[PDB]
Amino acid sequence: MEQPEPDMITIFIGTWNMGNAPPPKKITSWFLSKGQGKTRDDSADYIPHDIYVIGTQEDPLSEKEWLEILKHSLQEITSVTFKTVAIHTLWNIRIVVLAKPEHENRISHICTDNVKTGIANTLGNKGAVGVSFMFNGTSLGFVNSHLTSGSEKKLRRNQNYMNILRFLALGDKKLSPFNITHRFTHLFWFGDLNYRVDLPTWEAETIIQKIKQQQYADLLSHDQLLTERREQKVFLHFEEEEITFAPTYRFERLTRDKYAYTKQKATGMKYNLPSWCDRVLWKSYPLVHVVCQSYGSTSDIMTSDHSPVFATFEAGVTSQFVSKNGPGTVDSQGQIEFLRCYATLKTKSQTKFYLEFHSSCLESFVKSQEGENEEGSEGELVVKFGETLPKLKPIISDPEYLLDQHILISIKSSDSDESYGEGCIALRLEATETQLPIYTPLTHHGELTGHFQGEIKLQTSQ
Ligand SMILES: *C(=N)c1nnc(-c2ccccc2)s1
Repeated sequence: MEQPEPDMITIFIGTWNMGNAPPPKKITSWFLSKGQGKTRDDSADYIPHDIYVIGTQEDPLSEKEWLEILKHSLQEITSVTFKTVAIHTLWNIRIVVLAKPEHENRISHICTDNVKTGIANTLGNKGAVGVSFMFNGTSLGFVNSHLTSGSEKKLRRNQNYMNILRFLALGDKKLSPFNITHRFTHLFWFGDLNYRVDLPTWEAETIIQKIKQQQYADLLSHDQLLTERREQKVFLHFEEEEITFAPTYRFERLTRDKYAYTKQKATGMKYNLPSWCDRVLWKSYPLVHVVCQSYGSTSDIMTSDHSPVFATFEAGVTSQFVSKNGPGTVDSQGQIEFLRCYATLKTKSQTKFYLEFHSSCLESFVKSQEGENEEGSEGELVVKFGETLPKLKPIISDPEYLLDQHILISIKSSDSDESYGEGCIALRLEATETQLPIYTPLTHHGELTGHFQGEIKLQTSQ
């Protein structure tokens, strides 16, 4: 007898800047999503999440010490002894992934990496750690970043973000044109992102009184991460749940009754106005199920100048599909065709371009012919592929497999073979054997570089 394979799992994400102090004896409220914000229902307390991903910053513990605390905490809550999937530490920045023991044979292709962000001076305590793995047919990635501190350094934080997403090496290395923002079905990025509430320092007491009233609107309108995202300066194409918990920084230790904001020698004579430093964001491939179930902060863990943050997700997953044909051959009953396709690029360059199509549903990636460059009406380069793109041959034709897949697209220069833009198309279509519009934005280094649009026609065995 075998259990069915899951269609959905739940994932816990935690981020906590520990302020170089040991944790208190009990930290279960964190893993229970209890405290302020969007919290988890009490009736779920004994129900284990499938995967727990724990990001720390300013973590003073050894890996062994922290693992023991984490496993004990989850055992107490759930009566389950979790398996360690991965642990990786850079300086005092750490990521731990734990999973239910039933998932040990569902998890494979485990990767870890780190990125150090500074230059000389600025190099040596900020950066990121990450973990990726496959869960059956679904790729999962997780990034814990500790970005540059200081209210006046939002630009440096955005630069840290770009370095991390360029240089963190996770997932399938065959996806060579793609950075981490395209390599995973579900990507979770969290940490002490260190974006601040940008209000005058003389408004400190006003801010605290707003917090005490649980009136966050006029504060969130000045949150640097929200404003930079709105201006497409950082975290393009990521999501974040609405914030309904108090700022998680900077507290006096051993209570939560007081924000410590005034400039001190220990802060480099900087103010630390109350801010949402500690965040969880995500990006999933188009038309995959992902729902945030909790996003909040604990109220009873007081050893640090930050409060822990939790977020939980229901995430769609797929099985490791086997047919009589693929893997190991094509299924001639399946095809993917593209009509009337063109890329619009922001480049000022005039080279020829071709496409690469990458997907787990193909034996290997497919390179197209060169498109035909035209100039658009408002200055743009338009690369026309017409009806010229190849017919893609998936390994499996069953619609229960193929409609759950995605095609990554890179548009590459013929001259340099470098990608000018990356994007993703879902095969979760409204119809098969029917021409339907497709669209993706194209990015490079996580910044918008163009668009790809056209029509698709998918043939399955039904
Ligand atoms: C990370 N260290 C990895 N290197 N290759 C990986 C991979 C291969 C196939 C499918 C997914 C991931 S993971």
